[PDB]
Amino acid sequence: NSSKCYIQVTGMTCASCVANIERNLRREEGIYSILVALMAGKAEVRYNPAVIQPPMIAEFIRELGFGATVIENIEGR
Ligand SMILES: [Cu+2]
Repeated sequence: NSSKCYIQVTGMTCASCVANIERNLRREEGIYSILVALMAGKAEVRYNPAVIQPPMIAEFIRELGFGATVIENIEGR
């Protein structure tokens, strides 16, 4: 079933961006949860990688939004 990946957006607390991004994503294209975690300062989309593609789901966010660095991992303290 649908898995997730993390994505760092170049300007999380721009604001509005994220409302738009919910509107972009929850439309369609293999998503079964949107990213957002602007509260921390990042994105975590839950999707299927077959329809859209892991590069593609990140990459798309560049052209309409902002620099979207993909992170198929999470670690820190
Ligand atoms: Cu913005």
